[PDB]
Amino acid sequence: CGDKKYTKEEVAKHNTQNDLWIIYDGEVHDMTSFYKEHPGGKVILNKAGQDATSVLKTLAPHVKAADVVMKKLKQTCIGKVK
Ligand code: HEM
Repeated sequence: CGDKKYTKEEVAKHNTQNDLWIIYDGEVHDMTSFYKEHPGGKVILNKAGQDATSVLKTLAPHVKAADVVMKKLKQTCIGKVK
């Protein structure tokens, strides 16, 4: 994830398909490039700029494809929440 720190407020500003961040386990992830390939479609924006930990750990599809979900998270961490 690195050393960059972000406040929840700043992360919230990245809530669009061309500027999409999400928080996972206190980590800030830039998912902008993933928008188009998200198997769930546009609904990924429902948590854009917000915490998606529970969703990513418990939603049926996310569990079935946990390998893909974690791989994508591990390619997108830009910092942590402070
Ligand atoms: C780490 C990357 C991902 C993020 C941040 C993400 C995020 C989300 C969010 C925020 C939602 C909407 C939740 C709600 O409103 O209740 C969602 C739905 C969904 N996601 Fe993902 N997702 C990711 C990866 C994946 C992968 C790899 C799959 C493939 C199996 C997937 C399949 C789905 C499906 C099937 C839905 C439901 C769509 C619907 O209800 O119409 N997601 N995802």
